[PDB]
Amino acid sequence: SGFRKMAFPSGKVEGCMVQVTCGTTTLNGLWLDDVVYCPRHVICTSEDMFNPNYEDLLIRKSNHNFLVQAGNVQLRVIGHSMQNCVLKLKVDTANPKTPKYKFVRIQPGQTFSVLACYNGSPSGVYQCAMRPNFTIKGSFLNGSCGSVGFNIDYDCVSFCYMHHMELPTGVHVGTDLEGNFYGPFVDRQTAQAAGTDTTITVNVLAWLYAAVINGDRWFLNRFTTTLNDFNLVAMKYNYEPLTQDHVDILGPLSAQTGIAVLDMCASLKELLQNGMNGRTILGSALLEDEFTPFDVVRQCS
Amino acid sequence: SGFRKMAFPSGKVEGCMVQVTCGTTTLNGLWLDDVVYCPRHVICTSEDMFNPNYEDLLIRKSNHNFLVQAGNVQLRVIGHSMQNCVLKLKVDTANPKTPKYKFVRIQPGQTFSVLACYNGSPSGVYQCAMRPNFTIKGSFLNGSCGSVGFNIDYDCVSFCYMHHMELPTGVHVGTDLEGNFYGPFVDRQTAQAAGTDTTITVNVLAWLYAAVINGDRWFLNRFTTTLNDFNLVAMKYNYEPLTQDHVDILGPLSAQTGIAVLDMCASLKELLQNGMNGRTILGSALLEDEFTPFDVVRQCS
Ligand SMILES: Cn1cc(-c2cc(-c3cc(Cl)c(F)c(OCc4ccccc4Cl)c3)c(=O)n(-c3cccnc3)c2)c(=O)[nH]c1=O
Ligand SMILES: Cn1cc(-c2cc(-c3cc(Cl)c(F)c(OCc4ccccc4Cl)c3)c(=O)n(-c3cccnc3)c2)c(=O)[nH]c1=O
Repeated sequence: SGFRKMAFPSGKVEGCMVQVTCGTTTLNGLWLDDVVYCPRHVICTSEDMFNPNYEDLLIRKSNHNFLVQAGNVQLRVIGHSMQNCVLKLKVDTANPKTPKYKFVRIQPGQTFSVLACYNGSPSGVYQCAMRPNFTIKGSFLNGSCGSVGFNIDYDCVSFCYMHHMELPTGVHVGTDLEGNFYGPFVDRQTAQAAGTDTTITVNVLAWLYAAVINGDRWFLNRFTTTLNDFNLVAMKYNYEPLTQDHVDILGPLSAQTGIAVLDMCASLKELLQNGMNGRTILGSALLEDEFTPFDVVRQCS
Repeated sequence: SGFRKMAFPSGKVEGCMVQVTCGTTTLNGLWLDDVVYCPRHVICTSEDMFNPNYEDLLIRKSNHNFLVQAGNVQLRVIGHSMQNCVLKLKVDTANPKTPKYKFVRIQPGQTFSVLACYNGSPSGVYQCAMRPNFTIKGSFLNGSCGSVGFNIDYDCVSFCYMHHMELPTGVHVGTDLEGNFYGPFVDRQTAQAAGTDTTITVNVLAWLYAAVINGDRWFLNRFTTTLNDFNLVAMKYNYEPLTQDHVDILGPLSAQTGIAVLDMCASLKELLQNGMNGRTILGSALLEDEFTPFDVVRQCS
């Protein structure tokens, strides 16, 4: 028993992390097969970041200007191209540690593991969720650019995130592995706001199911509600509206615990309108929304 | 910026995890050099767990009764011995993935990463702290026995924990890699209580420094206190007493932020006596005590 914010084992990804140096800038890249992926702003100088012309900047670089180092092994760059906000460096050697992998674009509300890296060397691993506003609340310092987020299914690594920037607000934004940003953001040092964020309702409900499974049940009450009635309360407290697709996804946890989804919604409604009154749930004094229904079943299975 | 509960990259340990089967019982073992370490209760049956005679039980087993499988590779067992509550299986092959490593016994209040495993296959990684009462609040299901906790310093893996049991209360207890339990616990299914637990004061203070570093400063006030005065409040709220050794360990964070340790104690005192009044600190509505001063500097560096 017990419930923790749990990351995937990072070994398969550690073997793909390399250091990419261009000019004076150094950050992390991802070496899969004979391609190295990294943020395209590796080609920028300090004065370039305000409105860089990445086409013009990339034109001034040659293969030999991109220094790729895998641990202590230097890689020979035989080609370079730009795809959206990602730079793709063709090297003459396939990564012998290349796991089975796919590139995927996750949806808001879904979770993944982040392997924080610096100078191509792994530093730590943690789980986080793609916020509804396409930001993530991570832990990133200068030099962390190029770190990636991922999920693992048995032996297949699904890469979903590459880190690019921290906004003035302290939140973190990035791209999928085809270089398309999550959210409205652009890789320029100019004003850009993240949308209003909201709480991931289906994840909060899944987390309440995980609490019940692990012995925390003081929040279960004698009430029930309707999808429409609960959504009235959701809107008031800036929660994502609950849909039937959400109810369906919660079906397994509902069956495992014998608590109807709408009954659990009545508990959440009561918590939103009255607080926890100094109590805690799974060691937290607030409602957690960074566990997906799949995460709960994984951990609780 | 940002602050997260961050685990070490688990790759170096994933390559050491194996499956150990004895009779009908299967759990995880740690393969380092030509030795496999696992909990000695792998030799028990259901009826044995109430008062097993491990010497008598081990006498009925032979080398060929211990099935060690590293992924798909079967290992040939050439020797077996018992050290405290740990079983040591000598195999005829050295683990080619053996990292640099040491065995260490951590102190209460210190943290480490747990690689949760099942059937010798890594499942997830998370950070937790050795509670003052020598328990840990983890996430462990049946079959997780033999999972290990560790820290990593550059390239050296310090193993500090092997998982053995979940108590009726839901907390988790285990041994160091020499088979000595943390705490008063014994590997028998008999009544055994964990001592009164307390909050790790020095970790709470380090966490408040991490908050200030990352922009959360609403809890800083115009007061100060003394070591003796604060300890009066610590005792009231079941906090570990603060010592000068603790103040010394907080010296770096004090210097980095310019906040005297005793000034920060005055903030903690105010939080203990008045609560957070609905506010939050680093995304938490309670005082976090599972970050060590070293963890804060690591992440914030
Ligand atoms: C040379 N150099 C630079 C970086 C590096 C670059 C960036 C970075 C990259 C680009 Cl294109 C930007 F438009 C940018 O302005 C963000 C911004 C500022 C002000 C107003 C609005 C906005 Cl949007 C920032 C970064 O944000 N970080 C970072 C730091 C801390 C946590 N996370 C990310 C790091 C690096 O890692 N390695 C390396 O060598
Ligand atoms: C056959 N078998 C058994 C286990 C296995 C054994 C145990 C386990 C081992 C020993 Cl020696 C015990 F005295 C024991 O009684 C704990 C207890 C019960 C009642 C009152 C007081 C006490 Cl103290 C339990 C276990 O606790 N867990 C576990 C489960 C969930 C989370 N964490 C740990 C698992 C295994 O993993 N694999 C495998 O094959």
